[PDB]
Amino acid sequence: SKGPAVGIDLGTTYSCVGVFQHGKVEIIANDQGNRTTPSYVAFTDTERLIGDAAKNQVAMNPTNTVFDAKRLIGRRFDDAVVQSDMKHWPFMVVNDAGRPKVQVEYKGETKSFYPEEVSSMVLTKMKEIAEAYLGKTVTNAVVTVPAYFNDSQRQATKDAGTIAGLNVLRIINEPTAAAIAYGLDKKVGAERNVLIFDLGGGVFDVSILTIEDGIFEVKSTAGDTHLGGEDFDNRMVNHFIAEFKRKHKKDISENKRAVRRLRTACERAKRTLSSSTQASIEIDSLYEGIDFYTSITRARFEELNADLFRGTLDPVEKALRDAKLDKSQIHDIVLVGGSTRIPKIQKLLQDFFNGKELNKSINPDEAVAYGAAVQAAILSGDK
Ligand SMILES: Nc1ncnc2c1ncn2[C@@H]1O[C@H](COP(=O)(O)OP(=O)(O)O)[C@@H](O)[C@H]1O
Ligand SMILES: [Mg+2]
Repeated sequence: SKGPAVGIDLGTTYSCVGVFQHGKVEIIANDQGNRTTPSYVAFTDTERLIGDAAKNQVAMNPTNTVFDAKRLIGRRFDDAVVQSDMKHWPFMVVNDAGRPKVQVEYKGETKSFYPEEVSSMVLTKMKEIAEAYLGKTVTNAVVTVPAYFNDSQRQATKDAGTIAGLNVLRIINEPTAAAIAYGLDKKVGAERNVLIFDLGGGVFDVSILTIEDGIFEVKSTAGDTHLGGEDFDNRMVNHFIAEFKRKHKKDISENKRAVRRLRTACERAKRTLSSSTQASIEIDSLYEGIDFYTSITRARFEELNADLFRGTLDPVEKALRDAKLDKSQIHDIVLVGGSTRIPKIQKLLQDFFNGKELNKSINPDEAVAYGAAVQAAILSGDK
């Protein structure tokens, strides 16, 4: 009937949904007013919390708050990747006939879900948010996936959509969606090379696309599976723990809720630092009855992650090399991921590309969703 098709960025740490309507794309904000919602699902005695409500209680419910499902989806339990990651997740992953599965306690009873089931919960929240905005039912959808996702991971993502009551029109690659967002898919009678630099919450991807006469071709990809904004937050944490230890003589490492409450403050300050040069850290009763009041400068923040930010260029060089291109041969540089909002990273990348201008007018964390929405409208036949 009507039901606008939506574009959904099913992210590792955050997801985003947008619709194309009347020539323009609108990225839908949630009930809390955020344009992206955490890819978190929590289980308690009384309820199943999803998104912001879920993430905002993780310090209390470590064992029953699920995240990083995108790292599990489509894989086997005996998968080396699963085995490694598994070691640092506060929730349990079990082996159900070769398939990895998350084990959580809900309403007193022990329950387990397949990665696909967790993702469908997040997708339900996105569809929900979309519907709340559109004031109409949403069925059709285009969901995005990393270019390196194999048939299994891709099917598992389609499955997650089906479970959530979404008719997935197509599963397109994330880098391809970011290009479409900026319109780099328009035919110009020439072959164009685009570099997608994607730095999100916990994954770093770099892909070189070649678009000719309308068709995309992934030339090369590179990055680091365990490099993201969360790593930057941690450096700040260690910094403040040592600060507190020095100024109060009490190490707070031991207290897991104090540490996580600090981390939450650091993530927020980090965001403020992308627009301001100083940020306040106000934490009442951080350890025992000690309030932790301090501040940090962008200069110090950059100091804390120097090597990290700098190392970002290594995967870029490799990408160029594998694609068999020189810096000069790349036509467009698109910034994707919430972490690309950091000034220093934008500087460092530009300097590397000898001054070339960065594509970044569309919020990097909303770019993929933006492109998916455009593509959804096309597939639905309304654009
Ligand atoms: N203003 C900002 N400065 C730095 N990092 C930011 C900013 N806004 C968002 N982020 C970070 O971006 C990450 C979210 O990236 P996003 O693409 O939304 O997630 P993902 O792709 O991992 O699902 C988090 O680390 C968040 O702190
Ligand atoms: Mg992202």
